[PDB]
Amino acid sequence: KLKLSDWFNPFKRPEVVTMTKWKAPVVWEGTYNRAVLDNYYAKQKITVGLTVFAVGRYIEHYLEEFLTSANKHFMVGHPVIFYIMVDDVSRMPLIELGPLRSFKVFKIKPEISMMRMKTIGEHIVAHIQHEVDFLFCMDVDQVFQDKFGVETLGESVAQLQAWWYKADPNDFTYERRKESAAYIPFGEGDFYYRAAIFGGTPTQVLNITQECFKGILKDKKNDIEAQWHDESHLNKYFLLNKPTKILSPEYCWDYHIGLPADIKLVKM
Repeated sequence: KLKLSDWFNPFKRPEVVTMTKWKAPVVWEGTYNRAVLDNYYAKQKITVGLTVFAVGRYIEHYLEEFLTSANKHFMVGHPVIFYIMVDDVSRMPLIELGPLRSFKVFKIKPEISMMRMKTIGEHIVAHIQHEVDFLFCMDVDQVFQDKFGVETLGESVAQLQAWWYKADPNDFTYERRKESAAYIPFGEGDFYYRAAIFGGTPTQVLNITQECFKGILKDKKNDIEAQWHDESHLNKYFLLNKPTKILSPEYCWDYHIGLPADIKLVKM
């Protein structure tokens, strides 16, 4: 019986959001008790999955930085399977993994980013749902800078792009054309999440992906194409299906200093 008060204490970061209306916590540095959490999840023997996609140019410029740092910082102290989806199984490096880590590489027709939603679901059903309790999907052009632990585990986990204080939903770059499924009306929405990271339990992540791919399809099948590809649909999704856990910007930062705990370099 894990109480939100066993590992989380919102009063540790007053200047930021730590609780969303639907009572879901917003994880920022110093608000989580990872030691408590490691004790907890260890008694259940959980395994965390991470699916990264690298195609063409990305494999040479990023796949390795990802895996290397993911190995040193991702869910350390827990079994973790790394799911590598690439278009060319030979350009992909094989770094040495540490205790409790393993990978599984798959070849994918480099037929786009939106089409990734489909493959991700296909595998959750095919095998991921059986091998891990939670799953995180990330952009390859990222680098972990510090421990990204179980304090990020959740049923439905979303990444905040940024934050301020009451932000006016009108200035979020949601999809505004009503002909799109990613459509979010002005003066509405809670936060603007990054597609660069998002996770949850295989079942939940299958709904996230299955839901987006369908929406992406509709717009594909209507000549329209949502503003920020995946990010549009994904932000439309956490609007209808409020995530159960939100990670602060300190878990997918664009720049490089402060306490990032993971950085999005996105093509240098």
